[PDB]
Amino acid sequence: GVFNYETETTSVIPAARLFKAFILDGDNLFPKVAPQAISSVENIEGNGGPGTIKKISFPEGFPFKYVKDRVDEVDHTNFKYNYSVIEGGPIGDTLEKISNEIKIVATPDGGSILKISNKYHTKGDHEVKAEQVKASKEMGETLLRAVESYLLAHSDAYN
Repeated sequence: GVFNYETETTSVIPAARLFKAFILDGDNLFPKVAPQAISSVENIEGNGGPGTIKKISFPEGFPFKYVKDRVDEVDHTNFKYNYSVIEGGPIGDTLEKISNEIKIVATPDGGSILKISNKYHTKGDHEVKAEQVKASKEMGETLLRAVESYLLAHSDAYN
């Protein structure tokens, strides 16, 4: 029916600060920290709440130029942020709909832990290969990896 993948990551940066930048600055921080993944991100409708649509652009040399993204619901109190896409380059009506969920948690034992889950939906005639998911998993870590470097970049600032 549907494939469900879950990944776990840890970051010394606090979830409160990473949540605001990851959410409020997730559109700019995304490309700013990793411009090689998305050339630019635009918000079609919504202001970060549920039912918000955001357009994602991609640099030349990729499979699709841009992809449509939709947000399911974001909980500021639970620092939980999930989003799904209905229209994508390699995705049609439902050949490979992707729905990922993001959760941020703060912990004085090892900083804040991020939890990202990936879900693949296929009409049925087409199936998804596990290897294809592995490649997407690495990209997901590259997104949070560039964000962590952004927080450490402040140290390079004079003050």
